[PDB]
Amino acid sequence: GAPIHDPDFIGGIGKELIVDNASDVTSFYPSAFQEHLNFIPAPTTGSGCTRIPSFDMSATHYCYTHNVILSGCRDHSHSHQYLALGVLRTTATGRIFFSTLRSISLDDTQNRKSCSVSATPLGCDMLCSKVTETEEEDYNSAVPTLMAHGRLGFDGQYHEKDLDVTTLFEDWVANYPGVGGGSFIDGRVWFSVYGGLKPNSPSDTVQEGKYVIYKRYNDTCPDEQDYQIRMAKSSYKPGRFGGKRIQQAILSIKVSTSLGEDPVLTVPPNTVTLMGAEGRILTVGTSHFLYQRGSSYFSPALLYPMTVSNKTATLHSPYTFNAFTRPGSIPCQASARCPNSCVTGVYTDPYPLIFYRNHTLRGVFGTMLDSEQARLNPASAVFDSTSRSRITRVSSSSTKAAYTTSTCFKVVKTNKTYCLSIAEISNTLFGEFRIVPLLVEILKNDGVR
Amino acid sequence: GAPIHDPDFIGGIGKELIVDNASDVTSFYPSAFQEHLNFIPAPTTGSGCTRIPSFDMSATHYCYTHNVILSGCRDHSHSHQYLALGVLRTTATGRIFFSTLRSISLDDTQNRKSCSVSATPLGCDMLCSKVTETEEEDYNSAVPTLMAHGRLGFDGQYHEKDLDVTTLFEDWVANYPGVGGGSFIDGRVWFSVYGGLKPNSPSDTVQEGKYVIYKRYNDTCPDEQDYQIRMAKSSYKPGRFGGKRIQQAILSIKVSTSLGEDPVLTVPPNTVTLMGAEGRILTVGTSHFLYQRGSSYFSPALLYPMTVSNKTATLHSPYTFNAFTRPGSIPCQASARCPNSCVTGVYTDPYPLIFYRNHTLRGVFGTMLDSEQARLNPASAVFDSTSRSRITRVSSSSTKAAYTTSTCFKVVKTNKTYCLSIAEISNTLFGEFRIVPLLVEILKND
Ligand SMILES: CC(=O)N[C@H]1[C@H]([C@H](O)[C@H](O)CO)O[C@](O)(C(=O)O)C[C@@H]1O
Ligand SMILES: CC(=O)N[C@H]1[C@H]([C@H](O)[C@H](O)CO)O[C@](O)(C(=O)O)C[C@@H]1O
Ligand SMILES: CC(=O)N[C@@H]1[C@@H](O)[C@H](O)[C@@H](CO)O[C@@H]1O
Ligand SMILES: CC(=O)N[C@@H]1[C@@H](O)[C@H](O)[C@@H](CO)O[C@@H]1O
Ligand SMILES: CC(=O)N[C@@H]1[C@@H](O)[C@H](O)[C@@H](CO)O[C@H]1O
Ligand SMILES: *[C@@H]1O[C@H](CO)[C@@H](O)[C@H](O)[C@H]1NC(C)=O
Ligand SMILES: *[C@@H]1O[C@H](CO)[C@@H](O)[C@H](O)[C@H]1NC(C)=O
Ligand SMILES: [Ca+2]
Ligand SMILES: [Ca+2]
Repeated sequence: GAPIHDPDFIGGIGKELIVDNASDVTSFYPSAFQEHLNFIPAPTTGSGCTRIPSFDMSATHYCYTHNVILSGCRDHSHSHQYLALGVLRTTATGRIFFSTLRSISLDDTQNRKSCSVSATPLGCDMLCSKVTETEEEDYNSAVPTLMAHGRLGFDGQYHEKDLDVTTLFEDWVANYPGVGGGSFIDGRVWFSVYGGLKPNSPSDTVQEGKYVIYKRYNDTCPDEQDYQIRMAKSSYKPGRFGGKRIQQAILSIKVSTSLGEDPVLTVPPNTVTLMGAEGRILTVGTSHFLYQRGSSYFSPALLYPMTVSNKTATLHSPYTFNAFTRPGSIPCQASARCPNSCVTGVYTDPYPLIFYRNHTLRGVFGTMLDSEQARLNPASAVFDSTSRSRITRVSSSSTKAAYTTSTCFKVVKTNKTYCLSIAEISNTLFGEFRIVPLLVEILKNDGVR
Repeated sequence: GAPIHDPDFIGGIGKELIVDNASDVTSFYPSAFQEHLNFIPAPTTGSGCTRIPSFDMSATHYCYTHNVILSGCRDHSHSHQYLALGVLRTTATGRIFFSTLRSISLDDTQNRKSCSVSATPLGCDMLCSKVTETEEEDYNSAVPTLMAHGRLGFDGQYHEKDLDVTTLFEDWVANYPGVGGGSFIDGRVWFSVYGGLKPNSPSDTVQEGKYVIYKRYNDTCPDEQDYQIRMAKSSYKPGRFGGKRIQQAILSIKVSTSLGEDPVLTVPPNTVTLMGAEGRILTVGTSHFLYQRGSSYFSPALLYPMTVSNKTATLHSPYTFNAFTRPGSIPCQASARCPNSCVTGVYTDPYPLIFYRNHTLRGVFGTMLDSEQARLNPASAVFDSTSRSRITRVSSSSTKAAYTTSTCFKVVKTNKTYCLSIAEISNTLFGEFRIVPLLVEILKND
């Protein structure tokens, strides 16, 4: 009942779970979906949905949030944001369960969207955008998107303060949290953000001519160099949003009793980051990572190493997991290998699981959508730079998915590793999308070699 | 003031759809699920369910009803009944859709259960039982189960009258509507009913020793006759309800502005009917049928021809569709071939579809649970006495199902035949049971 993970988990949260230098990475694999957790509420109505999940867990507690629609699941409809603070516990038999300490349903008149959450010492910090217009309409409006920093504390109270986006995002026409969780580092909470830049603004101008090409493993693009460069450059300005540059950014905010205190926006050079997209900032062991959704031409899961310098951050060449692809519209489908202009893909994050002894990330766990173009066929597996382990299908090849966010941990008492995969899924005819949490133990076949 | 279906369906409701004496019956088959109709409301909550569907459609309108549970789907928790009146329509494109014109959610303190609906000239008639105890407790309770006759009129108003069960069901310890739809015939509404009889009552005395054995096509039971007869006789008094005779019956009520007017309960002899169970009264063309759920040892889908005369009914030797089996617990599983005592099975009705020129029925459409023992794998198809056509699986093999009820009709304009299949189904990670309407066109390999 204590407001902290039960003793069995103490010391098994947020660290490098598996450190192997010999044993092959893909030798580890997910077992069957165990104890179907019930900490995530079902939709309030039978005709509504729960969508856009965000999750983050510290050494003492976890934070979770999702958006609820009462009728249908159309983005152009009123919504309510559900937010919860909880901890990991075990029953007398050892059964793992996520216990909620506090939760709140923000049912006011504000229209919060694309919210990300982070577990901080003060509770559960949330970054949301507040809008009344459509996304395409947002990028059409020169002014930035309103954003707010909120927090559900251990005392159950929720507080929030709107950020001064006029100045904070002066060079932006649209800006949203990346949905994936944020991370607490050196007294500040760090959230991945993305949106569009005001053409010719100081921020835009500094990105002119900047781009980067990430190639697939053992599958080079046939297009001529001059062509790829031309297309790579154009990937930052897709036709979907009228040519505005879609930019990746990182927002850090001081964690204290004053919400929204001293926000600082960092915009990495596009010679490192690809087109802006939904994302997540996470800390595993002593390393920090920024996951970026493959909304552009690059299909394999990206994990940009992230370093912190006071109130700002720096991203380095990303880790890539070639087999951990995502579905997308042509010419940016899962098998794509050439630079192109598109706004597709889906959020399916990879969680750092296996590392070398020198702390270099080697393998990750995640629930990919095993499909070429359509958003369907969710499947959990362990991935390394080029391969995929034995998989565990979430349901059927028909199952539709919109988001999957995974976080792994260890039960020190039994020394077993588990991975939680939260997925917004739906069946061809069982209603709208709804968020479902799944747990799997990470196994290792020894009778193999 | 029946709103009437669009002129495209006129003459295409409640008639013999396919008349053929040459073509192999199973040469006709369902196409892919043409559409996902929206006329059936989803559960009110994300953690609740909608269950026990009933449907019936007459020449001018259709009637539909289902039970709603707020939390979970435990057949015990408090529940409200949803009832609707609507009509068939088509968009300019010719897209078929069911339009609900009137509906009501009965949310009072009374627990209506196992309700059946019927489309009458005055609207939508509903027969329900009202209970304050489990089924087991009811059967152990000497007094009859309360029942009411209600109606949702074209004007949107709902009126209901409790029947005098103390007299009407004096020989019964428990009684419920068959869930399947009822039918309007000769000025009255007819509902299949089932329950248990009071031992030694007049109704029970007349059934004493009566039984009937229906055999599976080319799958003869090896048991010695003496043994088969003894098992058949005991199948009417299964252990599940303490040896009470589970009886099949039919209740007809005069359709008028006065609900529950002049009720008459017919109890067919058990030399014709098997153990009482859920069922439906259907009318196709000038013929009437009683579908009886295979809750006993007989697996193939049953359709007892039904004729009526002055408030009472008479059932005859049934049509049986050997490939249209249903899952059941052993020893009464889908493949069972011998008389046995059990209370299992599931409601999956067959709709009369293909007839001979002489009006004898030869083929039906239905969504069976393509399983041996577990209630899983709903699949639609056309069936004749021995075979099954190409099928159209509803979802996955692991999909659970609790009821399927089908009704077919024709779009006279395009002369195409379609079948509506309503099914209560659920899939592992997507929540409790939910009733979903499916529509398929009937095609032919010729
Ligand atoms: C603020 C916003 O509109 N978020 C939406 C994003 C963006 O439209 C997309 O990232 C722009 O490229 O797409 C989704 O994640 C998606 O496709 O499932 C739904 C989400 O609600
Ligand atoms: C009145 C009643 O209890 N009806 C119930 C029937 C009866 O139990 C059975 O037909 C006769 O005993 O079983 C179900 O169809 C079932 O299999 O789940 C549920 C339904 O609610
Ligand atoms: C297996 C592996 O990763 N080897 C790398 C090598 O590719 C890289 O060139 C070198 C320099 O950093 O570091 C390691 O040796
Ligand atoms: C194959 C076939 O239909 N044979 C029919 C039979 O079904 C029917 O009962 C009988 C009437 O006496 O006439 C024929 O024998
Ligand atoms: C579908 C089927 O099996 N039909 C056969 C039939 O061809 C055969 O003439 C008869 C002999 O008794 O046995 C039936 O079972
Ligand atoms: C860790 O060891 C691997 C072994 O190949 C090597 O590739 C990698 O560069 C090393 N990383 C560090 C930080 O030493
Ligand atoms: C219709 O024809 C079939 C087959 O010829 C026959 O078995 C059946 O008895 C006929 N029905 C009537 C009412 O004559
Ligand atoms: Ca704007
Ligand atoms: Ca009783």
